[PDB]
Amino acid sequence: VSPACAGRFQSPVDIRPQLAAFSPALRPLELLGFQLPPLPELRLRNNGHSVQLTLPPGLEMALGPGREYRALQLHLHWGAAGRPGSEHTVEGHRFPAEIHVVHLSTAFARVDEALGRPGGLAVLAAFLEEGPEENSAYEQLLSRLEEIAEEGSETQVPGLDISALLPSDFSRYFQYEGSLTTPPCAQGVIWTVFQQTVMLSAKQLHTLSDTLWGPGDSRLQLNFRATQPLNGRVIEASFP
Amino acid sequence: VSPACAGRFQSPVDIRPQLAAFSPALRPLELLGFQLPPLPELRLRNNGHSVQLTLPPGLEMALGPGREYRALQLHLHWGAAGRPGSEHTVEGHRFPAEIHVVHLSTAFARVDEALGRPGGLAVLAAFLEEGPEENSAYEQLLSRLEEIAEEGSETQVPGLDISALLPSDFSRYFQYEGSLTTPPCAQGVIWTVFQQTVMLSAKQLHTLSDTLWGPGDSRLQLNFRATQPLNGRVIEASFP
Ligand SMILES: *CCS(=O)(=O)c1c(F)c(F)c(S(N)(=O)=O)c(F)c1N[C@H]1CC/C=C/CCCCCCC1
Ligand SMILES: *CCS(=O)(=O)c1c(F)c(F)c(S(N)(=O)=O)c(F)c1N[C@H]1CC/C=C\CCCCCCC1
Ligand SMILES: [Zn+2]
Ligand SMILES: [Zn+2]
Repeated sequence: VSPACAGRFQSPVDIRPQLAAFSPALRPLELLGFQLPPLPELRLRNNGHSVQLTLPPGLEMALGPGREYRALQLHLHWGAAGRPGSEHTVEGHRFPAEIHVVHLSTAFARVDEALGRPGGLAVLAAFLEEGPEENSAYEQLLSRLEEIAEEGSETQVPGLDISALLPSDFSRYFQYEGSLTTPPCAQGVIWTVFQQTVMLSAKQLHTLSDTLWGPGDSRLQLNFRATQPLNGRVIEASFP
Repeated sequence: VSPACAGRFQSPVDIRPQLAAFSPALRPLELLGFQLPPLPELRLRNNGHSVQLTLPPGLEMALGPGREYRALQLHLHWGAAGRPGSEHTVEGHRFPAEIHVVHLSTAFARVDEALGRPGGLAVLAAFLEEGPEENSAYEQLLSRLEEIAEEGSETQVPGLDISALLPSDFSRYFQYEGSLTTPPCAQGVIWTVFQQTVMLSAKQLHTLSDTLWGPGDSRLQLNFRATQPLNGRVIEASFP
């Protein structure tokens, strides 16, 4: 086991908005370069614990003036038939699924220099819920999961608008300091959890939860870590 | 000439409390191990642009949960005969002088790794003003300046309570991210500026501004940088 998985300031956490602190210094997130051309293609991989999409160079995210990041990859967390699988919770509610987009501070050339360093890594997190319509951005990934059902498999996909996998509201979010939710669980990670959720169809949510296989001959499902105590940290909110 | 000195997020800045963002997540500063015994003695030095006191290991400081620092050094910025020389200003007001205690993040083993990295270095800053009483804490430093009037000269001084040099209420400060105010003007420095001031007698302030010599045969005076634009940065405050 990696010892940082036992740190005091771990993720995910249960967001209790009434205890969140309004902080008007938290401005709208800004993204640049997220609208990709179809070529070159990206690699979508079933890594045994999630489905990840590796992102190319040139995707820039800023948490505010002088707080600049480059996107590395995104992956998903989900549950199973009639069971939610988001990592973060709100007032103890778990949502069907969750997208994470992991970024590296521009002060660091590599992930290993950033790990455990304050603000070295930043993750954008949005909850996924059921809506009435097929989400066409998600469909480009979801329609390829069958190709990568086996653990350790991967496939190429056309570039797409990565910002279309996220909510349109970039103004309203919680932010706190926490950890990777997978070994080595390094601290210093800045988590931004959007208020607005993204909508997938029931069929889409069922494809995500029901298509991939993990270690052993088990279905890759319920791939979320248990909620961690805040242990005195204060979640901030960009809105009162 | 250090082109970093023309970066976008430099220090110092003009503080405008009405435009500061209050965040209740900014808790009282924690400063442990600052009460130094008389021995060992500390190196106090005139380096030509300020007077510096090197600090030993063991001075621990936190800006928040798991955001910890170790104090390296303190130095001062001052004016001249009836001219103020603080670096930060408040609504255009320049104070007689300012003390800076520079710290290294415990997430970085070396200063040279911390330079340019967000939160790698953190400085505590306090304004010094004129009051009627002589300040015991500052007298320990000021009474020793005549011995190091010459550029490059140094002397050993007894250990003292460094925290006694700082204002009364550790609950009440401004905070923003900026730069060193001297070459190399590295960015990613977290500045914390106490709201309340510290008082020295007119004699002490004169002793500070009038005893040290700089490059050539000029007086070491007005050792402060002009204020820099915020460029969209919002100064935070720890009180409504
Ligand atoms: C186990 C690999 S993973 O799927 O891609 C993964 C993950 F489950 C996960 F939960 C997180 S989290 N929730 O955002 O903390 C990830 F960050 C993640 N992948 C990262 C890899 C783990 C850190 C080691 C760094 C080496 C690889 C560089 C990419 C960083 C993404
Ligand atoms: C010119 C050296 S100094 O006198 O001691 C000095 C200084 F003027 C100054 F304005 C700053 S500031 N206001 O805090 O930006 C300093 F930090 C300062 N410090 C010297 C040593 C500080 C220890 C680690 C920082 C390393 C940066 C390299 C410059 C050396 C500055
Ligand atoms: Zn994740
Ligand atoms: Zn200084």
